Amino acid sequence: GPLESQTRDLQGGKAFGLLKAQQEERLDEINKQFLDDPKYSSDEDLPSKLEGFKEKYMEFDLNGNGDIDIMSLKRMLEKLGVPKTHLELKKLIGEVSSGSGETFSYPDFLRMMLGKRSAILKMILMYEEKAREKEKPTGPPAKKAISELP
Repeated sequence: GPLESQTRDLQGGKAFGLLKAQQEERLDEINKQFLDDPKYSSDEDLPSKLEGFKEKYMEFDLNGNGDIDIMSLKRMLEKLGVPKTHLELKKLIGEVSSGSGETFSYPDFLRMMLGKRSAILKMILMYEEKAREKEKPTGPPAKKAISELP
């Protein structure tokens, strides 16, 4: 749709608008846990793509769970000018999420890339293989609570 101009909306509160900020810790946790997993602790390109994906994952909106739907993912392509059909996005994400279909998670995307390939989105992700080397200490908000469904 119409997304070309960068509207600089600025958040500033405590938690809601700070999703993009707070999630970095989580992203670094997830990279590190896969990086230091004995299976993946072998490839030099391995930590690189972890950070590359980390860089790119946060380029999306990142919902309340740090998740990305077929909507937020397509927000990227429409902003960048590259058009695709929703059926394609849903196919790609439905590959990663397997049963969900419309929303994927950061570790699942890594399961798919680090496994071998299943979702074509790996191709576009690793096409622009830009990385960094950042680190942020594992700060996990446990928040273990019993959420009973009415």
